[PDB]
Amino acid sequence: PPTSDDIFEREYKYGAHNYHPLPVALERGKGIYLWDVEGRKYFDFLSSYSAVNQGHCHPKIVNALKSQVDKLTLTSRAFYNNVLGEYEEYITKLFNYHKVLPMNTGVEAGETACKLARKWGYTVKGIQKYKAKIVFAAGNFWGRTLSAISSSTDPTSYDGFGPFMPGFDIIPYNDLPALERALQDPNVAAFMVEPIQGEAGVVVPDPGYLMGVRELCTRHQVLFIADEIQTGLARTGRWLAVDYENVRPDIVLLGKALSGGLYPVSAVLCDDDIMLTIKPGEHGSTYGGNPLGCRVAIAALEVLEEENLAENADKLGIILRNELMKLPSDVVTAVRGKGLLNAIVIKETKDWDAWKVCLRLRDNGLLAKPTHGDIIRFAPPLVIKEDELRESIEIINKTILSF
Amino acid sequence: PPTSDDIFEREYKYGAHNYHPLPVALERGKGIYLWDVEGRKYFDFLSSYSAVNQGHCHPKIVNALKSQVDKLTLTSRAFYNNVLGEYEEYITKLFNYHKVLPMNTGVEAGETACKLARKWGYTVKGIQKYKAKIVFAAGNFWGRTLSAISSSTDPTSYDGFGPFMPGFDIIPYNDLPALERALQDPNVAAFMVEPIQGEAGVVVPDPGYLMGVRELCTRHQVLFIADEIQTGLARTGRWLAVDYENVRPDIVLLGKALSGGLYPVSAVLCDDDIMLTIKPGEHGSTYGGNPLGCRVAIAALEVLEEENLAENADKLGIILRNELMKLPSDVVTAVRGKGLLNAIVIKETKDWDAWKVCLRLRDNGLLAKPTHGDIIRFAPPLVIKEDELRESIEIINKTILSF
Ligand SMILES: Cc1[nH+]cc(COP(=O)(O)O)c(C[NH2+][C@H]2C[C@@H](C(=O)[O-])C[C@H]2C=O)c1[O-]
Ligand SMILES: Cc1[nH+]cc(COP(=O)(O)O)c(C[NH2+][C@H]2C[C@@H](C(=O)[O-])C[C@H]2C=O)c1[O-]
Repeated sequence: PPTSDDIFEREYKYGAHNYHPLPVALERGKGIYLWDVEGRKYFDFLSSYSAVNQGHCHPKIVNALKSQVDKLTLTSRAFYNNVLGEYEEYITKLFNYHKVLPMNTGVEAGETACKLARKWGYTVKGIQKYKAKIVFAAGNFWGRTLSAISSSTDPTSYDGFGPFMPGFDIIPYNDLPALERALQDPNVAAFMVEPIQGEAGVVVPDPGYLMGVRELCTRHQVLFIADEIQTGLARTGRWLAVDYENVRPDIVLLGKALSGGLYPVSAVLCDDDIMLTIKPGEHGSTYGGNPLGCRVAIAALEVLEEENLAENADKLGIILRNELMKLPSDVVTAVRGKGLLNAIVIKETKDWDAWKVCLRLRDNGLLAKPTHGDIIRFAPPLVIKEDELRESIEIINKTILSF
Repeated sequence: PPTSDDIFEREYKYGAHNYHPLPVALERGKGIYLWDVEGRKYFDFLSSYSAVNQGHCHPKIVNALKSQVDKLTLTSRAFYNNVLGEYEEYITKLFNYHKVLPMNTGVEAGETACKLARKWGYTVKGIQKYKAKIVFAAGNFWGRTLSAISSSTDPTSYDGFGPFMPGFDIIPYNDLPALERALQDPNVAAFMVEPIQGEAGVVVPDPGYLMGVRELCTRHQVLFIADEIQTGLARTGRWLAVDYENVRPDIVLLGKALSGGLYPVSAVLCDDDIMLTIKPGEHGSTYGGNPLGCRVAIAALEVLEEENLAENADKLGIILRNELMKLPSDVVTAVRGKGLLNAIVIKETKDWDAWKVCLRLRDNGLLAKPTHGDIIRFAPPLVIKEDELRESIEIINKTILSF
């Protein structure tokens, strides 16, 4: 029966050192709760960066996976499977776009959007071959490929990682005058932006930012790519975070909770005039659109809809933020978020930091992760109930006030 | 009860047109066989580009997936799960490298290898920041990211897809004098190469090519990255295709059959002096190393070992190629491959092509895919038996000789 310490040391030996995780070794998860190898129980306040919006191992999603794995799991796209088309019709009708392109990981959805933007740039907009530019916001995080780190302003992402992808320009987040300036160049094909920046520390832009982005993109014939990989699927209290301002992006990226954490599924949504710039043989993925992922994804979306999780995230979010704001201003300097995507900023000294807070939260039965040594994310599954939420808030209060 | 035609038309409407698949709509798979929605039974001679080496829905691998999905599926790498370390110890000991870095898709494993090569280049070799070059072989295929298409010589991969990643140089495959010439530049960090090129049409290099590559890489202080995503895990009749020449690459990429097609799992293997150039916070993936994928991967490897599939692939491969060589030289111009990774080249006219052959193979109960209009791949699951193989060969003979 391996201990928590055994688990840590074994990984140190045989695995890459590309992470420094919070020292907790989990073996079971159900709904809002996680259990470690010692049998200790925890509130999950990370939800695997929104991948388990439905709670850990939601029985509807598990039943879909169990049913389909006995039938067929992977043919490759060399042939048709019977599930993919059913999934495609369902998701396209739900989000109201003509088409979906299926992939596996969030970064793959991002790479696909970049490819679409360029191909649309050259074939429709009329940009001269390989002059196409994509604009990004500072603080952006969309993954770990050579392309994705090329748009990052985080030195931990890019430093040491070889020459960078050309054609990627960076402007400040939440800055309409900067976007307006950037879009004067007719060689800009697109702007990719997160409606709230997750990894940057739940950076919520000013009211009107999303409608301003939509207006500028349309005016200058530029694609608006919304990365809703973390913000989508009910986490902020709507189907999409862009719904708060009734904004329709050209391209929508989804991932994470698209499978309830059971399978790496991601999706790129857009209309025919953009989607069909990519011809047969010009893009894909071995596992993209496989029948098992598709069955899981259908069930995952059905859960979000059936259980009205968006409404729940909105209602409980307000409660969470209001209670967090009662913590002393000397210790917690800001509270931010929408729905159940939230964070606090702590008054870090050399004595005390976000890591130390998260260690004590763990000791008191709640799992959260810091994102810069002063930021702590609070993001439980959307299936959490009010009494469960208030019990969690009591843990958070006990912990913060115990210093 | 949707028909095959319904399935095709539904995808045409709601899905991207990034594929033109063989018109067959599958709903069930078990071992070597696939069933379409009409109930027709087929030999799978593609094996999802080697992802289902173990056969479709292998019960040992399915049982691992079913057992673990009830426990825990995804925590993210913000915390530890109990499975990952067990998987890491197992795979590292099996292939005899210090460490593994887990990812999901084949292209992600490739991106990771490129990142390692660059970081090792700058930090160990002493290359000036962002002068690091990676060399690739013409005909290479490692995925569909902006980086991956940047090394491709296939216009269908790269054309229309925006400016390219700098620092990627291309030489002819199976060409030691060319490698020797390329490696004169001290800014080369690595050479990435497939031991047999899969997507290029099962291009088998000359005997001694792999040992020559190893010798040149060592001499010029350059990393040898072997992409065994398709060739690895028993498909060619050894654990790794590089085993045929007793060659130890610096970095080994694995994917596909690493999960038996049940889950997108991929792996990057290397020793500490390379692996540890990447520090905590500098690389990762949401789903990489999740407990469900790990349980599946352990079971998938155990199958390959337990059932001696490598030995089986070697024995049956010889039989397959010898029988294929009996087809008239006027109609089939070449037979090539190792183990159960094989292909034929047909004497394409304007009357007749690889697509037409694969349509008739399907009609006669065997599923294969063409790769250039003159090349047809023959790659059944490694669990196939001799009598099953000979029955398949009879289908292939009937089809070819029916024109
Ligand atoms: C908005 C958005 N867009 C694309 C992606 C790429 O998604 P993916 O990882 O599936 O490629 C992500 C993933 N965010 C992660 C990755 C992670 C790790 O441990 O690697 C830390 C974490 C916190 O933000 C994302 O938030
Ligand atoms: C040696 C090697 N190295 C890396 C990868 C990337 O793997 P991945 O797709 O998981 O990113 C592959 C995948 N080969 C595929 C992809 C495919 C599709 O339909 O996309 C057609 C097919 C035929 O070769 C590979 O053979």
